[PDB]
Amino acid sequence: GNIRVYCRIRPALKNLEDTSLINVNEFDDNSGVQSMEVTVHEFKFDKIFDQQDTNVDVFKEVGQLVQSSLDGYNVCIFAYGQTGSGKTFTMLNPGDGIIPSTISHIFNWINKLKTKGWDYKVNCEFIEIYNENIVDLLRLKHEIRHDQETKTTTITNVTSCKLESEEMVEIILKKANKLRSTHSSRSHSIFIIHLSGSNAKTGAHSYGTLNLVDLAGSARLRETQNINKSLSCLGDVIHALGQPDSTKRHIPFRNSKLTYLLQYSLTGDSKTLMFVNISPSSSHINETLNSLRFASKVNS
Amino acid sequence: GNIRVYCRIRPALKNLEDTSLINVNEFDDNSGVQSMEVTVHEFKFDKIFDQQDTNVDVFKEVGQLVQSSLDGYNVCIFAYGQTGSGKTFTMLNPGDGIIPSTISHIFNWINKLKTKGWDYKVNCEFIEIYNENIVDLLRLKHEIRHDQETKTTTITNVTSCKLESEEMVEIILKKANKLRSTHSSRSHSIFIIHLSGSNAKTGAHSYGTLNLVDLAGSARLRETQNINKSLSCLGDVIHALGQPDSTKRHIPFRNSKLTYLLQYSLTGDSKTLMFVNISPSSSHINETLNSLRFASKVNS
Ligand SMILES: Nc1ncnc2c1ncn2[C@@H]1O[C@H](COP(=O)(O)OP(=O)(O)O)[C@@H](O)[C@H]1O
Ligand SMILES: Nc1ncnc2c1ncn2[C@@H]1O[C@H](COP(=O)(O)OP(=O)(O)O)[C@@H](O)[C@H]1O
Ligand SMILES: [Mg+2]
Ligand SMILES: [Mg+2]
Repeated sequence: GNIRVYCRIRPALKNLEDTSLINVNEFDDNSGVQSMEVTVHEFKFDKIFDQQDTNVDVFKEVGQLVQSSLDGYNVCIFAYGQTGSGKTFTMLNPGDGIIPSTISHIFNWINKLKTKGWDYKVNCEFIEIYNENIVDLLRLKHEIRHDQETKTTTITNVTSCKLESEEMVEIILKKANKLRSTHSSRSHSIFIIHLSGSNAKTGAHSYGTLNLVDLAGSARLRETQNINKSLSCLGDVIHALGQPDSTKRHIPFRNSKLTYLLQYSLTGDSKTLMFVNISPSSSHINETLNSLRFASKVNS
Repeated sequence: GNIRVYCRIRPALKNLEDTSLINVNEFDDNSGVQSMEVTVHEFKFDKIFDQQDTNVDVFKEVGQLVQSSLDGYNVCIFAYGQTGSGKTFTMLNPGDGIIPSTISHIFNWINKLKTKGWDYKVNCEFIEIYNENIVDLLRLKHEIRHDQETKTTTITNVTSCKLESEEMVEIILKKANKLRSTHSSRSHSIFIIHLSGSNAKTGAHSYGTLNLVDLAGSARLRETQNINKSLSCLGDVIHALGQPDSTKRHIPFRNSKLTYLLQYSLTGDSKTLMFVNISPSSSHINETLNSLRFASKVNS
């Protein structure tokens, strides 16, 4: 049930961006942290990624927990931060992004698990939380329907694609990126993978979920009060969960369609990862401090 | 593993159609049959339906076996016969058709089963076999993939919709009819319902399938040699199955993408129903004799 938070700077661009006050301190693998100072403000996520680090680098860290799902664990990955800061890239960049890398890492792990009596079934769903209203990105009423027993969570009338072939993954993925690149800015996209694997050998029925979330523009209709509502809620929910006496603390899971949606892949034995995508361009140090300040506090 | 065949006349129309040589003999519930003579040729399905009988009438007979799926049984329903003879009506006529009536009858049976500790899960798929090439009517590679163990049968990359709400059934159904009414003539549409219901009480895991098939125009590209290929194959497969020493007889299930597709919901403990939709218009007595002759022989 561990929470981790990583910062993630990206390289400047040609539209805007200059210099850099974003001093990324060297990763201190003793305290296990990794500070960084903006100008001077201090922050220290669970590992920082400067523009130099690539998706592969980023996923090599993550890959670790994401394979837990195959262990029936649940996982949440969040790409938070002002718009244009990279959230969709980190998540869906073709071949590279966390989602593409997850379906792969997971895929490979299974092929190699089959050989161990095991065997897995995989289906997923892609939806989006725009204005607290779930939309089915893979295709009405879509209400989060929980199962207090299995601790599962469905969503009514939501397309759930069987990730059977890589051709599918290809389509879905392709489609997912055409969708979140350049709306996608003012919403929360969510890729959900359901690892359901039996195993004749030990009959160890195993189920687990991964929720790869691309939060909406934390940047500074009235979906605006909304985005700040969800994002802030998530903040409070993560925080509250990453709190010592929290098992006994009252978390407002239902105070937002998102958190409520992933409340099960957010509790008990769950894995949550917050990615604070920030830009190095001094022309965003204002909205950047905010992002680093979101995580910094949320991670306690 | 019983096979039944019903004829099904429909009322004439304004485009064509006159009189009637289609003498429908009275249902003889002793021999259990029901002859009928065309002019004089004799035929005797498992019950005939003249234009007077409605979808409700037709389904009240069928409804019987279709509830078997809830008993883990598998079912196949075929609407065969020259084009314009009613196949799509019998199957998808709004609210009335066999498919709409099945999702209902099944739906009601479950609500009433839940109350008996039971509980069911339902998903379906709608695809079409046009030119031996499976198309996903609910949305690449679609290969029939069998499971010699569970006796199940998937179809790669094929959309499988969770029949969760009646809103969905509504959409799917609506969409299904826009699709097969006035192409749909030169193909085989197939609605597949998967009744998967556990039950905490007796933990009796139960799975069953229903395949509601709208065969292509048996009427008299080169999809033509194809349609005659599939239809004829199905003929031979039904026949061969409805044969005494058939358990020991070699059935060419794979000699057609359709039969091969439903080979499991066609054998062992399966329920197959053939519907020979014919017109009363003397202006089709030629292509009609053929239909009645298809069933007549196939049913032995
Ligand atoms: N890690 C990265 N490496 C290279 N370019 C990046 C990276 N992250 C973001 N970008 C670029 O920044 C721009 C913003 O894209 P996007 O990921 O959608 O940002 P955001 O999701 O924050 O709005 C894109 O042109 C993208 O290619
Ligand atoms: N049982 C029936 N009652 C009333 N009309 C029918 C019936 N069966 C078919 N029809 C009519 O016949 C026409 C042919 O429709 P369709 O069912 O698609 O036939 P087919 O599937 O054989 O091509 C339609 O206009 C339909 O409404
Ligand atoms: Mg974006
Ligand atoms: Mg038709």
